[PDB]
Amino acid sequence: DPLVVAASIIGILHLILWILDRL
Amino acid sequence: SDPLVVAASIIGILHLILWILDRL
Amino acid sequence: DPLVVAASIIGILHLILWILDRL
Amino acid sequence: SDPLVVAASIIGILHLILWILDRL
Ligand SMILES: C[C@H](N)[C@]12C[C@H]3C[C@H](C[C@H](C3)C1)C2
Ligand SMILES: [Cl-]
Repeated sequence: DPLVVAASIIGILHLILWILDRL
Repeated sequence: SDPLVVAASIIGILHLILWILDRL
Repeated sequence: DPLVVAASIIGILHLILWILDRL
Repeated sequence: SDPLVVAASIIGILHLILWILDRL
């Protein structure tokens, strides 16, 4: 489903952004 | 087709939106 | 899949805890 | 069981672990 695929991409992006914000 | 996965998908998108706004 | 169920629950819990942290 | 969903599930669990630890 596009919703689950989009949320999966966004979840991976969120971790990337959060790690970068903390560092 | 799982309502929990659908709900958690919406919530995950909302979480990123809220977190970006909080940081900016 | 128990993994996707668990990540769904953890994702919901994560948003709740983070909102309460921000408040 | 899509590899993308499996990876994002693992990453979402890791994200909660890391975030709790950081806030502590
Ligand atoms: C990262 C999200 N908690 C989420 C949880 C579930 C696994 C994937 C896709 C969506 C459902 C959203 C990641
Ligand atoms: Cl934060």
